[PDB]
Amino acid sequence: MFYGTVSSPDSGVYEMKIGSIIFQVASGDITKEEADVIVNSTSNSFNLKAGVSKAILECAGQNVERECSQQAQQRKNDYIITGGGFLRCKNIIHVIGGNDVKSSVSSVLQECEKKNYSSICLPAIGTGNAKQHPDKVAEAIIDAIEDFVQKGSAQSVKKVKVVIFLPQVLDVFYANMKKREG
Ligand SMILES: Cc1nc2ccccn2c1C(=O)NCC(C)C
Ligand SMILES: [Cl-]
Ligand SMILES: [Cl-]
Repeated sequence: MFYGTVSSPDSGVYEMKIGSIIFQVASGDITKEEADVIVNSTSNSFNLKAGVSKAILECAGQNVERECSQQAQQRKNDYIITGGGFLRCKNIIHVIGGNDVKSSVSSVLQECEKKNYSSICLPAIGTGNAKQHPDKVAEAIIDAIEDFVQKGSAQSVKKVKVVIFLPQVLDVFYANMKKREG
């Protein structure tokens, strides 16, 4: 109903259409990416500095760290939105790695439509300190995008890219894409 064909447009990058959205996966360092939104996978305190979250907060800088801890004290949040600091993005959306990954990605997509943003980059949310299993994470991320497209919600969002630090986790995402292809 929604899925195109898996191909490789550039070395180490694999992509397929999901409705009107280009879905891409690659291995590498997420802090080197440019997108309207970059997603951080953190703790329920929004102050984790381990693995991908260490790289994101160190490269974003101390003003972003401070914005996180100010919002965390204000109310109980499922996720928080900050500026991008010294990352190449307009906003960082910090999601809780231990939460339901489908729910987290659905929230990211909705917030990007509210801002008329076109591009998103995320890590393999929950596979670091939260220790969620990589094929459950892949299934949940791609399911969230399919649901968003099925509801007719994709308008401004055009590109969703997962940049994955371990090549072995990239292999799991690729297999999940191939299972779905038209
Ligand atoms: C070493 C490292 N550099 C980067 C840069 C980008 C994202 C994460 N990392 C890591 C990371 O995830 N370390 C945990 C483990 C594999 C040692
Ligand atoms: Cl995590
Ligand atoms: Cl990752």
